[PDB]
Amino acid sequence: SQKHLQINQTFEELRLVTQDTENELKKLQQTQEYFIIQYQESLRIQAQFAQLAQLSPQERLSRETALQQKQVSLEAWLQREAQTLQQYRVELAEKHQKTLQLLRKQQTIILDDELIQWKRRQQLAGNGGPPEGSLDVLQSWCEKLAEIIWQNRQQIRRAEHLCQQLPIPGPVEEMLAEVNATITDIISALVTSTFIIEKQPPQVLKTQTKFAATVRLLVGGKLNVHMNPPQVKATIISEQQAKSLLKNENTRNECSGEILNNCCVMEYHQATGTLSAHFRNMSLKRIKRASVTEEKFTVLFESQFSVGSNELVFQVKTLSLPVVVIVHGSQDHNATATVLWDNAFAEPGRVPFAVPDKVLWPQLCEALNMKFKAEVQSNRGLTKENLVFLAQKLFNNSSSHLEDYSGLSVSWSQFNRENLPGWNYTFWQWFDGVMEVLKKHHKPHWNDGAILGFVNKQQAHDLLINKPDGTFLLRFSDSEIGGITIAWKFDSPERNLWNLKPFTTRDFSIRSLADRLGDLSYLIYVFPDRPKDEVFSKYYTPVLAKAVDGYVKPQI
Repeated sequence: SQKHLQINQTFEELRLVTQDTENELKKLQQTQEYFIIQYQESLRIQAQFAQLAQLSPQERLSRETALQQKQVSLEAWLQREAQTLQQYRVELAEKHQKTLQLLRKQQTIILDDELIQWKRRQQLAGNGGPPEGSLDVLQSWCEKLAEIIWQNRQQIRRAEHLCQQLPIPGPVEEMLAEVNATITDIISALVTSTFIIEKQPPQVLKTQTKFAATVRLLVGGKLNVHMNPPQVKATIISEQQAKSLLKNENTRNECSGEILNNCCVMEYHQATGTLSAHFRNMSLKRIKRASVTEEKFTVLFESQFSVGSNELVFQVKTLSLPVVVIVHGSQDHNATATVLWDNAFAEPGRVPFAVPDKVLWPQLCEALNMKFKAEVQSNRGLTKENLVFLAQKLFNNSSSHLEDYSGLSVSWSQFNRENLPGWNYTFWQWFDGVMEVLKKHHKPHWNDGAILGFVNKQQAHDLLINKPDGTFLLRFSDSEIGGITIAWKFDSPERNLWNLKPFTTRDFSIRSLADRLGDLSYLIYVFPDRPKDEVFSKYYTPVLAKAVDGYVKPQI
């Protein structure tokens, strides 16, 4: 990538300029150390002048004349060397300022762009999107960031020790203070921003259920944090508790529940360079409340460690993605809508768990399609026709062009609070019910194209009207949540177009969809013309004989 080629090129130039100032600070220390030896030679002349002055002025003229000439020329050398020493100091501080300003630009490319890109990619992965990918390139860049910032911090601290050994008043003191303020900002932003969650806890979290999380410190190895790995503490915080924690109005260490097995020491893995805390056996013992399915929480991960020096301790805190705590698993369906809306429509740099009330229809389409393919585990997602059917259902409109629904808005209540115009359910309750019946039993049938699904009673009437007798299609029931209805054509004296009574998961548990279809002889061709046995025969149950009937070896 061109962006990735630029980041690596900038690290190579930051590596060079850190060595340029390293070689200059060694020269500066040598110039100062040599200057100090010559200043003591200046003191030796005065000691020799007083030792000669006590004696008579006979042969004293010869010795005290050459000494005067020596003293005068040494004092001129010292006066020019002091200017050189000040010049080198200003030039070193100028180079340090130049490398730290380039460093700030590189730190902002990786921490405010590339890391945000990854965190967002991980947030959508909670909704069924593409995997966020490994933290390997981000760790190899943060290690280089820690390597360069620490080298420059050590160089400026050696430079200050030279200044305290031989102080020269001037602009250097303000430059050194300005450079010191810059490295503490770069060190805090790097440290506080690289304590991240690699593996998020389940966003629909049930009480008394084991769960896992993984927290990584990207600058672990390169800042000697792994010398004595810190203890990380998982604590469940509410939405209001997270607003105050981030707006510094935390006051006391607040919490809204108990997490069993919440203390974990970080583990350094050699031949990877990763410092991570794997919480594998966490469990939510209790939860504090004040609907349940709309109530958001977060897993707060706190740690405290000293970087390099003993007197440089950071208190890191990272918030997990919003978590909805359910108590009976029946609430899993309504909680999923809160998580889906949050993951999909969260704005960057937001106040804890602030989502938009209204969203545009194509935005909701992207989220629904993403979740759908992930639940039914199929590459066959929602086609342009499937999306039009959902818009027709949601907005109560008869338009068959997706472009017409582009500028329409869907509020959160229109999605999962208000029931559909003439129904006892919400749009999400219907869509999620379709995903629930497809995922529970019909994952292969959906992938095979056997279930048309997103077609209404009148649309299916007009698809089959002029087809041969026995043509049928599987459709989603409008009256029964999570129901599949067969629509078939068969010329008869009363009606020619029919709709069979819907089946739900309970029915499918007693007899599979294929077994049910195989019994009905008036179902001959699956729409538009594929013979029934070609589509479903692989799924028919072979009648196995029993041992109680008297069969020693398995028989069909």
